Amino acid sequence: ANNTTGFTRIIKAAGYSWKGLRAAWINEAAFRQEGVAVLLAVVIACWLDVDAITRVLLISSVMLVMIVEILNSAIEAVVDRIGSEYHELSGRAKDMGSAAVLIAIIVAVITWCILLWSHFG
Amino acid sequence: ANNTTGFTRIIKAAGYSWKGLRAAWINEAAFRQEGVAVLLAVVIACWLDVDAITRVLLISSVMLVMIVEILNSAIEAVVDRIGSEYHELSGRAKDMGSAAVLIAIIVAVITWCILLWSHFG
Amino acid sequence: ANNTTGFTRIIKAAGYSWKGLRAAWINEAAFRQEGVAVLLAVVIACWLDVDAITRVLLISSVMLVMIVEILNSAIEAVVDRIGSEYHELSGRAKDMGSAAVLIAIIVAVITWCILLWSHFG
Repeated sequence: ANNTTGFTRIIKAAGYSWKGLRAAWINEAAFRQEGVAVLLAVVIACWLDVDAITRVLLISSVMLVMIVEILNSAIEAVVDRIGSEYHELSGRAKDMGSAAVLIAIIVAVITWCILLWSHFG
Repeated sequence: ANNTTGFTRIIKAAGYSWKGLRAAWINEAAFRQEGVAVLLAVVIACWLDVDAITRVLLISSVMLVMIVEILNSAIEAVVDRIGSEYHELSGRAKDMGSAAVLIAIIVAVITWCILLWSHFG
Repeated sequence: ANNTTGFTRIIKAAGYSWKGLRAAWINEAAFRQEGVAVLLAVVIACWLDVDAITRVLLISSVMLVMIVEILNSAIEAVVDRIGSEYHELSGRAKDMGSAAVLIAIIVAVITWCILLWSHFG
């Protein structure tokens, strides 16, 4: 029996399968990406986040295009393979609150905080 | 005939119906909420609003999740109970302009204002 | 044969067809507008863009209403005349990456740049 000392690495090395994972980003996880990040991007953001928010502009701008690309994806998605998440159950009504819950604690607070700065800054 | 001096308060008091309104927020108005606020949030904003916009970051970030929760709501909504607003009539084409109208006066202005600050700041 | 010295201008002048193009903005291109701009708005932005991003607030706020107007348009669009772009082909999965591609170079960079400023600013 091949104790497999490292012969697999040679075969896999010549297969450069790693490349498959690189393309998978936009050629598969392209959807899960926008989500997976929001997780990794939050871990650090929580630690500390106080930039000029400039990043948002770039997003806000390109985001305009997204509504034409992404929305053109969702709109067609339901018509395409339609495979929404399995979590679906708490009705569509709560779906909105489900998000407002996490931020409810944040917004209600930060919302009044920033709004207050409006008085002077 | 019971002149109802305050017996109703006792019955209603033991019913704590008020709680029903609290949950209704996310357990009913969860959708109308995102809208109702935009009204109350605008009344004050108009009075004065000049923060660091930091609030947006929190929104922009969580907003990424929304596209996964909300969009997963709308996409399924049309498939669920489908009950769009009754205002629907001015075609879907104008629907876009209908918004651009209110801001048309704002953007066309503020858009050139902020863009101008790009020259120096 | 009428060499047409300028008689057309007189006829067209009395037709004020120009007005038709003005209304077409929100009465036709209302959809293409949100896109056409993003092109003209980017040409200058590229040249230079470093405002307080305040513009976003106005957008972010009104954007809340859009999800009620625009989304109510797309949701109904698929049900209305359904006429998505012809570009549709690279599957809906890549549709997400298709955008992440352009910004992939930007975000991956600016994302780490602004996040870094979090350390001090």
